[PDB]
Amino acid sequence: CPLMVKVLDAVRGSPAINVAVHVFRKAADDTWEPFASGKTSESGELHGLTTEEEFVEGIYKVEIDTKSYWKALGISPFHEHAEVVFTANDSGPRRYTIAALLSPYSYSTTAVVTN
Amino acid sequence: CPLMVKVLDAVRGSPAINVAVHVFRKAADDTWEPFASGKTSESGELHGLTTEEEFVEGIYKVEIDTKSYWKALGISPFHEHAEVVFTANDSGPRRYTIAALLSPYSYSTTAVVTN
Amino acid sequence: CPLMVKVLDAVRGSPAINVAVHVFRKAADDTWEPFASGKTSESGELHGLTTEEEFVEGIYKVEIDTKSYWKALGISPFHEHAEVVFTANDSGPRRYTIAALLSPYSYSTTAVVTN
Amino acid sequence: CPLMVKVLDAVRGSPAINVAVHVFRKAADDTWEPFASGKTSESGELHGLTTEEEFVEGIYKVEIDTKSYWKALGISPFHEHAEVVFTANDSGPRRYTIAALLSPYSYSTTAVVTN
Ligand SMILES: Oc1cccc(-c2nnc(S)o2)c1
Ligand SMILES: Oc1cccc(-c2nnc(S)o2)c1
Repeated sequence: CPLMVKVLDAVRGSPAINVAVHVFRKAADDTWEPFASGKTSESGELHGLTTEEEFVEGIYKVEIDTKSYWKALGISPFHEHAEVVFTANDSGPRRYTIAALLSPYSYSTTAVVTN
Repeated sequence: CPLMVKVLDAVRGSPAINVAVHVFRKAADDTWEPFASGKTSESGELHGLTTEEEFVEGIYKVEIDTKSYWKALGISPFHEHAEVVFTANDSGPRRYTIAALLSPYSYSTTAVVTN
Repeated sequence: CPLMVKVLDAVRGSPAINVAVHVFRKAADDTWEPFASGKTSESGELHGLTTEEEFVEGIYKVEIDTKSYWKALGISPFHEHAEVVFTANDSGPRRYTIAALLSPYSYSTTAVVTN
Repeated sequence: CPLMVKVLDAVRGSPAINVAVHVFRKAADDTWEPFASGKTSESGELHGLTTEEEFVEGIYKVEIDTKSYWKALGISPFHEHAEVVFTANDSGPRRYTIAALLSPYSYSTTAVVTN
């Protein structure tokens, strides 16, 4: 599992469950092509997006569908989605966890890059 | 001044000065088109992006060019940029401040929305 | 105005108004003694806490009364308060803004420190 | 394990390793008495602070020694420590994870309360 996404809810103090997440890779013509996707588990985690073989160096966009999450809880949100855009590069045996902490009008995102 | 962006540096505890910021508005054809751009001042603020006339209802994306910012300080950061996507003026005209707090592997963003 | 506190509400996307804030300074005997207090304004800011004369070198604690804030909005939050502890003016006099962004189970705090 | 602490470093994008953490419980005379302590692991986690039997309802303070962490990396920090103060209350079968995301001039803390 070289790329994992973890989302927390800062209003309810809990994992953010069932948040849709879409990942794109930037293509040579500069458009974003679908790469992988899923919904966060009861733990607020999404595992199994990709494999070491298919996660080559390149520029990726991870879109976390925050707006639908807040709307399924009855809470008016600000953002359409949270977006995390980064270049993945080999520089040894790396695992990438993209963490996001959500509030209706605010989010933070951090990358934890290990091994 | 219906749209303002403010950026702070979480490493230095200071405003993030001279940060490039590009705003796009989603077009009829589902495309991001250029809306406005500028650079943060010595206070870390960017004023004068638009006017209440121009700033109609729409889906906007504010792209904050964080990787260029960190690179110019000798830091190789995780993200290419911070992107903030939101529907604006859909409940009538409002005033929007988009704040971002930056660290090399992390950022947060909040919107303060007032009448 | 060498010490200012600013508080935003991450649920509403607005300044956090009427938030009580108590500042203490560590005494000779290792005790926290009262230094200054106030409430945030309609802008979410608290000005006029101290003067450059009074605001000497020292270890300060800024206690932001977040639980009272959330309770008055009908939210039962996690934290009793947000506490921000720091050494001040130890490199000579500076200007300190202590910002906090609040959610019911989460907060962030940053200091912006200028000459 | 009803109380767990997890700390991330937002400048290096990694767990914050070997951060000292002290937990206090508020006593009837209103002073903080030592309750539990440890240092975060290679995963940035601290497990085994307490047991269900000894973690009764009450007010607790978790102090994360951020200043020493930044000083062992060569980075001038703002805060003396990060403090998380909260009331623990039974309301079913609860586990408390206190998460903190550190930058030199800024931190966030969230509580994830599960089961
Ligand atoms: O900790 C934060 C998070 C978001 C915005 C701010 C902030 N904005 N202006 C000031 S001053 O501080 C501080
Ligand atoms: O206080 C925060 C803010 C953003 C992310 C987190 C976090 N906690 N665990 C992970 S993984 O990420 C904690």
